[PDB]
Amino acid sequence: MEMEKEFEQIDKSGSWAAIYQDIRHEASDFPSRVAKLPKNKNRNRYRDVSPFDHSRIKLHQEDNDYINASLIKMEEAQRSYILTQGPLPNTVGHFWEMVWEQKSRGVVMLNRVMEKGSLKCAQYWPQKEEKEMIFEDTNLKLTLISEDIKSYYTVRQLELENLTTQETREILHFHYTTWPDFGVPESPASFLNFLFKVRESGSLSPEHGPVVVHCSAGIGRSGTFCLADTCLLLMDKRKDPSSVDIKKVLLEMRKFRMGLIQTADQLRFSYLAVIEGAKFIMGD
Ligand SMILES: Cn1ccc(C(=O)NC[C@@H]2CCCO2)n1
Repeated sequence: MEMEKEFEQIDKSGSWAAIYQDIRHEASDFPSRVAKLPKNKNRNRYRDVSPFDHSRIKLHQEDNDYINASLIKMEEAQRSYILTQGPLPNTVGHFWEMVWEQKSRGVVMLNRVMEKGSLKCAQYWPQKEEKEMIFEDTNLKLTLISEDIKSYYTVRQLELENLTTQETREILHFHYTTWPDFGVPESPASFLNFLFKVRESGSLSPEHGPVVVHCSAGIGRSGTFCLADTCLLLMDKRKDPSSVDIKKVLLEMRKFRMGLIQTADQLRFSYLAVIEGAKFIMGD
């Protein structure tokens, strides 16, 4: 079926939970043996969210190459993304090592450091220009260059220096700051505006390594971001945009990381975002 009318048909019939459970039943199951080794217990935030062995990002280190991160490679859309958990106190150096080694331009952050009164990820970037951060375990230095605070999101320019080689690179930090503590946003308008700002920066384009995207577990909000982006790109590329099937795209992405889209409310919000976004791309 088309999307917008499949949408109203699920709303009127109140069957979002049944649609979402079907997705969960059909989703791929692949091994994640490296994630479950005892030496990696303090590298995982949640015991039930792990990267598959076949698609995990490897650190360029011979001691321990493990990070909770996955490469999502979308062949028809010609986009790639790295989806990862929010960094932990003992993985902030690994996080920036990955950004460096994979040649990423942008980092997309969809959570606040504290939500619901608990810590959802480490404070992994510097908050003042004159107070830089050094990660001694991976030999990297990180400096805040500029910060632009808007009503729904903040963009930061950061400098990452590889202290072994003295090479430097500019990294863009796109921080969506207004996702509610419970539920999903009422309108997708600010989330779509944010996606378009990431796109306009070059961070999603083939001349750079894959964008790094995270929330707390790296599957819920993060899944919504890449699902909406890929669906809108396919609607631009194909002769028949109504052929894009958001449930099929989601199952394809779940071949590369488990659990993408965590609730039936997140699934409905993804439909809403793609539907509204497709009207803005053209004219109306
Ligand atoms: C981004 N884009 C390019 C073409 C289309 C498109 O025509 N989509 C058809 C409908 C409108 C809402 C749901 O899909 N969208």
